[PDB]
Amino acid sequence: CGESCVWIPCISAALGCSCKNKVCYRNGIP
Repeated sequence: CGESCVWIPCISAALGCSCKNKVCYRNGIP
């Protein structure tokens, strides 16, 4: 969906997708 969220959390990929394991993916898609 986006990318890592180590330093900061995501925005667009926060609601739809989700930040998990230093990645702002929808648990399957970048």
